[PDB]
Amino acid sequence: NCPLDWLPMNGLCYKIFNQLKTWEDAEMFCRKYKPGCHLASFHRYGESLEIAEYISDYHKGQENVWIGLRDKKKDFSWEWTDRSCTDYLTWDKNQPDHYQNKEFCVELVSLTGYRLWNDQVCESKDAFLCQCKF
Amino acid sequence: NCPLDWLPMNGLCYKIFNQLKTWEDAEMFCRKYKPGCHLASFHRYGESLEIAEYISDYHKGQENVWIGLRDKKKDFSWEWTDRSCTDYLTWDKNQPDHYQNKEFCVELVSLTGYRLWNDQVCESKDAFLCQCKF
Amino acid sequence: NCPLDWLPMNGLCYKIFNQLKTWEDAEMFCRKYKPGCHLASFHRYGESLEIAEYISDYHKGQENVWIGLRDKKKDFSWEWTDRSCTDYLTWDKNQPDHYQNKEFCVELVSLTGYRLWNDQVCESKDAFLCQCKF
Amino acid sequence: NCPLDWLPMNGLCYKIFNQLKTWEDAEMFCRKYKPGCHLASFHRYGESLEIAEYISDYHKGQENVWIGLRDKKKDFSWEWTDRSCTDYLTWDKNQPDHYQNKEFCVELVSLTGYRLWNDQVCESKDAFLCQCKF
Amino acid sequence: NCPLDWLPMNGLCYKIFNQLKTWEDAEMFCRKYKPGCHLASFHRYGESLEIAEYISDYHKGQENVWIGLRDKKKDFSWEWTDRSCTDYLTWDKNQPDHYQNKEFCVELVSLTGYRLWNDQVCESKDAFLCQCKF
Amino acid sequence: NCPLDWLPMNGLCYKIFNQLKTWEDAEMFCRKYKPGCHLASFHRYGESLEIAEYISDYHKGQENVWIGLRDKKKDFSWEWTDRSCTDYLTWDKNQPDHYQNKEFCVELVSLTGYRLWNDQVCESKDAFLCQCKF
Amino acid sequence: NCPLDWLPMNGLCYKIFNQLKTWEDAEMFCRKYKPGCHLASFHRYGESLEIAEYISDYHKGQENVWIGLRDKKKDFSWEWTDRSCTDYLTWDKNQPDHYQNKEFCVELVSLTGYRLWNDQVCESKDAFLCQCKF
Amino acid sequence: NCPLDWLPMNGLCYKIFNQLKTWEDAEMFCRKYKPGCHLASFHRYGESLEIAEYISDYHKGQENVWIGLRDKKKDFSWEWTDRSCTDYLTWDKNQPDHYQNKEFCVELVSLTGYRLWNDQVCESKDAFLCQCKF
Amino acid sequence: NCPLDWLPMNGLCYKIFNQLKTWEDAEMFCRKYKPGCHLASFHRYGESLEIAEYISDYHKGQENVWIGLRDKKKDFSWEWTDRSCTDYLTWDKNQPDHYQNKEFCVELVSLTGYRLWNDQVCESKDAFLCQCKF
Amino acid sequence: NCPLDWLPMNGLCYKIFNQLKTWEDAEMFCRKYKPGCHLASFHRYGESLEIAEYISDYHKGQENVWIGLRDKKKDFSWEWTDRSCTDYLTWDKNQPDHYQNKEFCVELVSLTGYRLWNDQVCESKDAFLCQCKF
Ligand SMILES: OC[C@H]1O[C@@H](S[C@@H]2O[C@H](CO)[C@H](O)[C@H](O)[C@H]2O)[C@H](O)[C@@H](O)[C@H]1O
Ligand SMILES: OC[C@H]1O[C@@H](S[C@@H]2O[C@H](CO)[C@H](O)[C@H](O)[C@H]2O)[C@H](O)[C@@H](O)[C@H]1O
Ligand SMILES: OC[C@H]1O[C@@H](O)[C@H](O)[C@@H](O)[C@H]1O
Ligand SMILES: OC[C@H]1O[C@@H](O)[C@H](O)[C@@H](O)[C@H]1O
Ligand SMILES: OC[C@H]1O[C@@H](O)[C@H](O)[C@@H](O)[C@H]1O
Ligand SMILES: OC[C@H]1O[C@@H](O)[C@H](O)[C@@H](O)[C@H]1O
Ligand SMILES: OC[C@H]1O[C@@H](O)[C@H](O)[C@@H](O)[C@H]1O
Ligand SMILES: OC[C@H]1O[C@@H](O)[C@H](O)[C@@H](O)[C@H]1O
Ligand SMILES: [Ca+2]
Ligand SMILES: [Ca+2]
Ligand SMILES: [Ca+2]
Ligand SMILES: [Ca+2]
Ligand SMILES: [Ca+2]
Ligand SMILES: [Ca+2]
Ligand SMILES: [Ca+2]
Ligand SMILES: [Ca+2]
Ligand SMILES: [Ca+2]
Ligand SMILES: [Ca+2]
Ligand code: NA
Ligand code: NA
Ligand code: NA
Ligand code: NA
Ligand code: NA
Ligand code: NA
Ligand code: NA
Ligand code: NA
Ligand code: NA
Ligand code: NA
Repeated sequence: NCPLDWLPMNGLCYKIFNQLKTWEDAEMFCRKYKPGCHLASFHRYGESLEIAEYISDYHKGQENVWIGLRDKKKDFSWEWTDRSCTDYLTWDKNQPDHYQNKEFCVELVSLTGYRLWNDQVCESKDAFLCQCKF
Repeated sequence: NCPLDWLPMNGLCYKIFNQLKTWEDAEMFCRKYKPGCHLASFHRYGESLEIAEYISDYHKGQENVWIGLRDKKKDFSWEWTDRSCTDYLTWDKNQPDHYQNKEFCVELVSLTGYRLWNDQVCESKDAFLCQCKF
Repeated sequence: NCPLDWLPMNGLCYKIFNQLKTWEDAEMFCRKYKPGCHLASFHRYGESLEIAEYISDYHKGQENVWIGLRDKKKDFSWEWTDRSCTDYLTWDKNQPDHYQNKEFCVELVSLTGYRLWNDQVCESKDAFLCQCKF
Repeated sequence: NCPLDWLPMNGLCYKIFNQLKTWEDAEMFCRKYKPGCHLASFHRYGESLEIAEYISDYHKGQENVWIGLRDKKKDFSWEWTDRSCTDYLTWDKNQPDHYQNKEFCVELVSLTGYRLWNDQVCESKDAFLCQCKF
Repeated sequence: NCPLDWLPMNGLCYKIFNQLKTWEDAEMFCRKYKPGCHLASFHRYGESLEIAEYISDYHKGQENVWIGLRDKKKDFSWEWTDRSCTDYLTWDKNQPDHYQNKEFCVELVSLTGYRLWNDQVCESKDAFLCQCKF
Repeated sequence: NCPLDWLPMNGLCYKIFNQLKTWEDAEMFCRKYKPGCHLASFHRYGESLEIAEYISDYHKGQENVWIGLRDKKKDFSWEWTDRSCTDYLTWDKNQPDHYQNKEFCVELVSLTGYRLWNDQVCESKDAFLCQCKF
Repeated sequence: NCPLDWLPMNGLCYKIFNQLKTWEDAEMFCRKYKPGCHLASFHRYGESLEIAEYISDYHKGQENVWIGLRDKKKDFSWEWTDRSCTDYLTWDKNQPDHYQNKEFCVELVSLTGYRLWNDQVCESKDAFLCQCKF
Repeated sequence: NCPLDWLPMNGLCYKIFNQLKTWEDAEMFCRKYKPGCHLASFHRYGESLEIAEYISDYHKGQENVWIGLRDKKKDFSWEWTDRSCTDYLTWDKNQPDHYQNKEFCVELVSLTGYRLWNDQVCESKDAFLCQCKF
Repeated sequence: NCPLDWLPMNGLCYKIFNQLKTWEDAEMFCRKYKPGCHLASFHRYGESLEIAEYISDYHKGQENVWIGLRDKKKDFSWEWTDRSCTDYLTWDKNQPDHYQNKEFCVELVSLTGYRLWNDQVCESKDAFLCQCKF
Repeated sequence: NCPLDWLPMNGLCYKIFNQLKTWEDAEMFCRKYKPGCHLASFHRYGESLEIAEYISDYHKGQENVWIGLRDKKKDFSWEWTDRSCTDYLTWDKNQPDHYQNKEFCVELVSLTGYRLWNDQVCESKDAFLCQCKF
């Protein structure tokens, strides 16, 4: 059960925000939105499609979207900000790759209908997917 | 738990919309009604009965009802829009048939009291059953 | 959770309506109150007692109360209108009997503190117990 | 989950009403407050403590509080009006005593911080603790 | 479910209040915020991390945070005010110490990122973390 | 799971023994069959039907069956020997009656198909129904 | 969990016996096999296929097989001997029909690979499907 | 589920060993009987009664029985060796008394039917009650 | 819970059999190993990993492993023999292909460490993974 | 339920093996003990304590104990061999540190009562905790 403008999915609620922010700020906005929120985390193929479809339908934009997967210790060591060990990974073709050794934040590729992930420059200004418990 | 004009059923909420739309526009209407909605999917006889009765009682019309099953690959591969599994099919007599090879979207047949399905011209305009998670 | 004027019980909500109706009108009235409602069905001893005391305190009357149990094929094959599973029967003394071969609808016997059931003439006017999913 | 002015506790909702009433009236006030309410029943030391602390903080008064325990048959066979089992008792010192054969209704004693029980004349006016299923 | 501005966590709802109060007044303020609230109790590693992060982001201050742990008997016998079991302790380095034999109330230590506890003078003014059941 | 020759029922295991014993000896025999056994207690309609049918088929006799219900205080205050709650009673017609003020033990009545109970002289010899946790 | 020669399926265990018996005797054998057994009952399409496949694989014969569905009051009023109201029915083409007014016991049609049911002469000597709880 | 000579109770298995040992040895005997065993801890009146009755029937002797409660710090801070919470206490009359400052280990008193507890000299030889997770 | 030489995984038990058989004979061997068995079906990445590792560790060979997925209608309609749903596919590079239109049965590819699948000549002789419910 | 010489805990079974092995050999030893075993992983405070006391009573030694936590990519990206979810970490004081840049395997520090963890040289010989699904 969630607010009517959020996507209910397996116990949690999701929502894309169209305000562009770096990954760091996206996490902080979700965190400061309401207590118990973070950038979204995925844990099963089913959710990726559901979220992708939802974003495609409600994202008032065309820009990619930040999710809660960032490689803190720079070396393909990703963790979910919602503290739920990485047990799922639907990486896009030829991704990740730390392009120029300056990309450690996963984003949903808009070209892939948001069905494929991609390591990105955390400083990039994308839209983001918050996830909350209400 | 669902809104007062929706039908609570096995974790989901269902509602017939008397508005006539093509299958496509019906799915899209459900998807944009609120996040987490699709044309209803069915997975047990009990649901067909409940919904059939629901529709008979609440549908302000006599038209057939679109549901989320459509043969996207036009080769009898029926798939639910909510990505649920096709483990239940209650086809009406002689259906599906792909009449004039222009019928790939499923509807609830009015004459059957909305209990059996039939492939129909996706272009047809029927009422529809939305299914949502709240 | 139910509306404040309903009785929450084992997942469903119940309510006595003091309007006197025929079994059939009572059923249809419940069905049209909101999607997912029927004459109440029982499945355990505790519910009978619960309901019995409920009705006694809220029934602005003295009449019997219709419930969703009815012998559709007039042969002692009782079925609940909510299609719930018929696995509990708290018949009153010497019931059912299909008295005069014209009693096929079940009511809560007011003289048994609304705890025992009696097959009755479906056209009799009784108060009724609706049961809904909210 | 309960209304904001009610105390949620092990599935039920409790509330002290400061209005003074006889046991019988307190019971009927709860019963008619909303379907599924009774004078509260207690089932573990934890509940006595939570309730005792709740009443001390919210009770606007100093009177004892009626609870759903009563000796209907006057043989020290205490029963809860909510038909729950008498699987826990926390009588005050020297109670229950059926003082002068005129006390068969149980109240939480204000002098014990509302922790302990005392059989009281049912005709006494006490504040009361309702318990409801919402 | 919790009010939209609270932290939903394992069945309970939490919220930091930035008003500075003594431990005693923090408890009372929580208890009087609505029936069923107390200073928070902790029972798992996850709750400490979740709470610690929630406080880091929403605490409009830099002060320590009172919690429901206190040593009523002043002999290192810590009890939670919500009467839950003391089955989890995350003491800061060299704590508890009953410093100067005046510290009997527990607080989340700001310097530990609100992850570790310290027994403190109950008369000290800190922000506080309430925990309610709604 | 129960030993392959016992009746698995709602978490417990039941077995009728055809040896004729007094109520007291039936209890003791159950208690000494293995730790955790007692004369059976009943708590639902389904258990009465299931037990009644099980006894009709496996009872190598025609005698009545002792069960764990007894009136220790001899004042119609029936308690189960397994100390479970007396929340379900299925007394035969005109029972219990403390006949001749000597009947304080309960038995399943053969003539009722072992569905209904009767208080009986504890010194009477009946077959008995044990209930064990394995 | 079941014995290694039984088919575990949704909480219960199933097993075809090759001894031919009338429906009445099949029920009595299953009942007398171990306490808590009856002729099998089906409640979902999934089970029918699973049972059909299992029977096809382990049935040391070619004869049809009795299941726990019999029309006691002769008039298309079937009930499951395991007392679980009829909520599923996968009747074979042109079945039932009380052929000659002397057929009220459902059997699994061997020609249909045991995937289709059929009303039969309860006196017929078929193999049977027991179902137990262990 | 437990071995046949053990008492199943609320998830654990209990057993009285008639061998007389000091508290410490009893604890270590349980601990080494099999991984996950300790002297028993009690958490509700029901358990005291079940256990008391169990010991009276199976204990081959008349000696008191050690249980996992001990005052490690000798300040009346009783703790269970199985680290379960001390959320229930049923001391015998005039106990615990740290008689002569030499009693810090708890035993079930034989004179009370093994229902009540007494702090005893840890060096005393008692029978003991183990508790295991199988 | 499974036999000691089987791999417990999400309610089911799996085991590789080093015996070489055609896909068909592998399914049949599983089906006749004990009721309730089929060639394993997969529904999550976690299972592929667990089984892949299991096979690497326990498979006494170097051959590929048959699993229950087969395109029965030779038109890329993959179906699990255990009738589970095809909601997970981890095809190996360039697969499936229907090489020489004579490959319709799936196997776990050895060179991929038994993590990815490939359509193969059902007539091939591979080792196989049985899946059973015990 | 586990073998009598294992520790049942939260769905899994655990056992310390006093054979001193390298982290890698300990893992493989567990993997080959029976399908579904790995070096143990932890996820909650209670397990640490449970295991800690378990090992202390059964470890025929003094060495540290290997657990399934290891930093595969030598960059502080710790992962459990059972692929379970990495969401709990009870590191010892100043750990992890990758001392000399050669410690990438985790052990239960014997000096911390086997409660805290230490990243260690994978080639060190330690005792180990296996974890299995039975
Ligand atoms: O008419 C007064 C008596 O009614 C019966 S109950 C009544 O019984 C008839 C058959 O005799 C039909 O089943 C009805 O449906 C049923 O309501 C009571 O048992 C008696 O005590 C009188 O009250
Ligand atoms: O060597 C004795 C001290 O050991 C440390 S623990 C030890 O610390 C080193 C780095 O200093 C590495 O992390 C090792 O992996 C780790 O085991 C204790 O903290 C001290 O008390 C001494 O016991
Ligand atoms: O006769 C063929 C046609 O039958 C109709 O009943 C149906 O609406 C069409 O979809 C088509 O199947
Ligand atoms: O004198 C005995 C009296 O003691 C009082 O404390 C109590 O309220 C009365 O009910 C009565 O029992
Ligand atoms: O030196 C001891 C003191 O240490 C401080 O850090 C703490 O705030 C005090 O509560 C007291 O424990
Ligand atoms: O007449 C009263 C008697 O009725 C019998 O049927 C019963 O066995 C006795 O227990 C007693 O109740
Ligand atoms: O004299 C006091 C004594 O009372 C006994 O009943 C008890 O076993 C002893 O532990 C001690 O307390
Ligand atoms: O190149 C085509 C072939 O590739 C092989 O690796 C595979 O085993 C065959 O099934 C076929 O797909
Ligand atoms: Ca990139
Ligand atoms: Ca058609
Ligand atoms: Ca009647
Ligand atoms: Ca009194
Ligand atoms: Ca301190
Ligand atoms: Ca009697
Ligand atoms: Ca026929
Ligand atoms: Ca003592
Ligand atoms: Ca291929
Ligand atoms: Ca280290
Ligand atoms: Na998520
Ligand atoms: Na659906
Ligand atoms: Na009902
Ligand atoms: Na209560
Ligand atoms: Na808490
Ligand atoms: Na029982
Ligand atoms: Na069945
Ligand atoms: Na215990
Ligand atoms: Na599977
Ligand atoms: Na683990």
